[PDB]
Amino acid sequence: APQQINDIVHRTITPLIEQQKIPGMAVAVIYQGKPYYFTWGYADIAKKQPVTQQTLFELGSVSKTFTGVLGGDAIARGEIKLSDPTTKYWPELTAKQWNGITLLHLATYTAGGLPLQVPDEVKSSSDLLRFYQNWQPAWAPGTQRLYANSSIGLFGALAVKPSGLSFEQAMQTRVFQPLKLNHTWINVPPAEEKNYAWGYREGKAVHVSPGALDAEAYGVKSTIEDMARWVQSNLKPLDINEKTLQQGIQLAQSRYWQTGDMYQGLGWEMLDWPVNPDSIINGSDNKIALAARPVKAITPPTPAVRASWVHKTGATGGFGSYVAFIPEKELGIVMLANKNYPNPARVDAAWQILNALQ
Ligand SMILES: Cn1cnnc1Sc1ccccc1NS(=O)(=O)c1cccc(Cl)c1O
Repeated sequence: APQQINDIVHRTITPLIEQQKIPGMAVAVIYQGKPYYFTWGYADIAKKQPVTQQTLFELGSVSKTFTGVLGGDAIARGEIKLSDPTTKYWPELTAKQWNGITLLHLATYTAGGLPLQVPDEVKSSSDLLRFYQNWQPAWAPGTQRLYANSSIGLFGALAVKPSGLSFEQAMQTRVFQPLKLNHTWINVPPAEEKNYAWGYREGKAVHVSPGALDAEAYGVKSTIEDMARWVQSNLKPLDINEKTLQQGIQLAQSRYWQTGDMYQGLGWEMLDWPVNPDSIINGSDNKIALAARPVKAITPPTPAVRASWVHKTGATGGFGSYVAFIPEKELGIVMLANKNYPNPARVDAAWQILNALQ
């Protein structure tokens, strides 16, 4: 690790860990295409297990970038189209409010007010059908963005239906395996449980619990090394040998909607680089990121812009993650922590690091 990288990373992350009381953290910087790794603290405070480059963290909503790319791969395979009605893949969805709601709307949170969470009362699949049938939009499709697991989660589930594969099976065979993400899991296998960090919420060790559409919206667990490889793959999609996957990655970074200075991709969110750091820092506060905001359609979508800050924040009850990269600079960062700490602290740290290296 070049001393410049070592210095900027430690000078930024050390105070962050102290200020936020983060039990364990892993960081990867991608600089001129090569990864550099940093670890601090504890994956398991009780058993005194350190964070290592093999520790698994819950990605929370960074999982949506995998769902977005898997959907993009399905488009590239010709199995689905973003301009297809939701009811083409779920014929049982007969309620008339679904007329005009497309897979694009589901993938980009623009269906008209689908809620942030699937109600915990929904367990069975007939519960899920009932929930979506009875849901009443607040807005017409394609007019307002409201960040929602019930939106992109349904997209992920529907996008794999023509393949006949389960969501987890599709993700493993079409995304994880081709990219050699061999320590990235929807369900952590017994063989890897020793590497699975505990999350910490108010001092209690916690793991994410099962829920409806959890795999599609917030269910991936990964190591810092696999996540660095995920960033490298999205920084340089053309190096990828599987044709539909290379195409799907590009599709997930296309710009479909604009609100303020942010653009909505499939999972990924993008801003023009150079960014105003106060825009992404304040913009990452959940108060703005989770608010209902009017969108302007980008007709047709802009293909992946190299001069972009591309990023996604993620959280679970016990974890906080952040990924960001700049394709034009060959530059990227991954931050994984086993405490959910405020988003603006994440983006501030990441911008301080990448700004110093560009
Ligand atoms: C649903 N559920 C049940 N058990 N665990 C979960 S996930 C979870 C739990 C607690 C906080 C955040 C999440 N993740 S989230 O809903 O996707 C999300 C919302 C808003 C912002 C982000 Cl950055 C984000 O990740």
